[PDB]
Amino acid sequence: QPENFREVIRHSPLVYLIGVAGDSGSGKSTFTRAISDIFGEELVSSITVDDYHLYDRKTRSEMGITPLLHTANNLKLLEENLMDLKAGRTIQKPVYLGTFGEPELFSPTKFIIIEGLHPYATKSLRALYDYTIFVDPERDVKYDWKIRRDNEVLREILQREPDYFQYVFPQREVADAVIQISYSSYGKEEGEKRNVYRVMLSMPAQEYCFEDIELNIDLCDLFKKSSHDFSLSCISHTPDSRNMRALVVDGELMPDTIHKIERQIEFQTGISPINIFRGQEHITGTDLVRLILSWQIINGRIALSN
Amino acid sequence: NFREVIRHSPLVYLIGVAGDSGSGKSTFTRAISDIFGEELVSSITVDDYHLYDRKTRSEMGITPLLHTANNLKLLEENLMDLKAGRTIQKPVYLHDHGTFGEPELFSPTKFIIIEGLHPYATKSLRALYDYTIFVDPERDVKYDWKIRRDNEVLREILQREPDYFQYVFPQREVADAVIQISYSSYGKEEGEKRNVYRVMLSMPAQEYCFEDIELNIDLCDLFKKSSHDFSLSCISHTPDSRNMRALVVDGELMPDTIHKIERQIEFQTGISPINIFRGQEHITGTDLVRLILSWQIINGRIALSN
Repeated sequence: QPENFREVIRHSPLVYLIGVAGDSGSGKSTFTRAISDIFGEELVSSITVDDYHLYDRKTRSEMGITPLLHTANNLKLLEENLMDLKAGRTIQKPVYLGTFGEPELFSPTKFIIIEGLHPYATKSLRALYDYTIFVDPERDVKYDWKIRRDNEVLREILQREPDYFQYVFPQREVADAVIQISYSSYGKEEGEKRNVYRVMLSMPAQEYCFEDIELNIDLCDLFKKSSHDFSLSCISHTPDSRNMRALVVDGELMPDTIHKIERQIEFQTGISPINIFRGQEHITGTDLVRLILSWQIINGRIALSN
Repeated sequence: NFREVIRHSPLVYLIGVAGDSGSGKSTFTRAISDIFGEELVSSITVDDYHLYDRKTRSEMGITPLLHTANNLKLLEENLMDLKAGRTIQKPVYLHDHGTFGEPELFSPTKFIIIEGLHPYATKSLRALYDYTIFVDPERDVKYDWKIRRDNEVLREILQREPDYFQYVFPQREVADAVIQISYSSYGKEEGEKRNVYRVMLSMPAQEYCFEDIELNIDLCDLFKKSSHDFSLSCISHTPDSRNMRALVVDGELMPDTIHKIERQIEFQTGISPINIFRGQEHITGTDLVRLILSWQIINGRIALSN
């Protein structure tokens, strides 16, 4: 008999912890939102590791200390809070805003997303997570998104890079999913123009598949003129001394390629519609990786009931 | 429904397959017949129309790729007769040593495949076909299936290249489907070892889809350690200065990725099962492309009866 996500979590008080790590301006929140939208406000609540800064915006500047350092964050208090949450206990947690705010009384939900620079920077913190994601875009893409927001700021970037590699980058080595967005081999311009990027999803050996989850490509449609280009591939690679398989999507696909995937995810979460969260005319690599990631969480939650 | 369309229709569907010697035509022709069945499909090799045998051609220092070395005018006469539904008497060339054989009687079938060096080498001949295919493998690939396949070959290859470009290559521009094979972006040894090559199928403006034909890629399996590498992409290139779109397949796909496509072909042809005709453990770019073209033929036959 097929298994059901909602069946698995109703009978259990188990708190599923999800970590989302990455450098600032790394596009972390686009994935945090994705998980929330897809799973709903009742199942999901999140926390940002920023709430655990030891120093405030002001003092840090005077100390010339950057937030990328571990000793610049209350990682001991975070681990303390997370362990309590897992046990289902309510917690009183700090709150950042550019300064400290009134502490909060945060209470558990079936799914909690811990998003920040060091969600699982230590072995102790790592061992608490049931699912970890690391967002690692290419340098040129990431800094562009920075200018698009903020040369005028070229020092900040290069200045903090060594800290990022020393204190944030390691988490990449122990993440259940690693996402790297780069420029499409169809042009950098397609990046902000149509949000078409060459996205890659890297994951360790798949230990379990609770159900078929298929992408349906019509082999007659792609021959029609006006048909948009796309590339989908999967090849083995060995990042950070570890074996992984990388799914690489590029270009755009017709919405009909993911109708079943969306329907199957909706039925499972009982949250719909979710087609409102992606493009109406064409589906991109980021969109597809968002659904795969989301399905990987359901899968992983069901694998856990077993 | 395919089977019933060819029911009350004396019409003869003429399929042409051109390409240099040792390019896989013969094995592509065989795949089609396996899918449409021996009762519906019949075939002819244009080689039966050589005017000079192997011994003679050596003396002359001539190559069989010349139009003047072939009785193309007879082939055309035979084809027109065949299309009208009349039995013909045609020549036979025994490749055992390169000698002429005894003439044969060939009576029309509703599907006739004409595979050879010059199936439609003349504007006149092209006019008779309903669907034309050009197999165009890369040089090292094309020669491999020869120099190691069978130094007569060496010297004969040097001697043919010019004639190829002059008497065979022109057909590629007027073909409905162009198939290009080159060494896989993976093991260039896998071509001989697992029939894994990088295959590209180009066709002009795609309009009219008898029905949906979709490839079902499972997005969980591909992350399984035992999963094989593959890539699927669709671009728009312009060989011979014309607008075509190309499906590029490389690597291996699981068999169930094409289970529905197979069942849909089996349903229309009445011939089954057809999984005996392709990898039993893995699908190659070549297995898939054969399925697609046999499906384009059906689609072409249903279209023609509209």
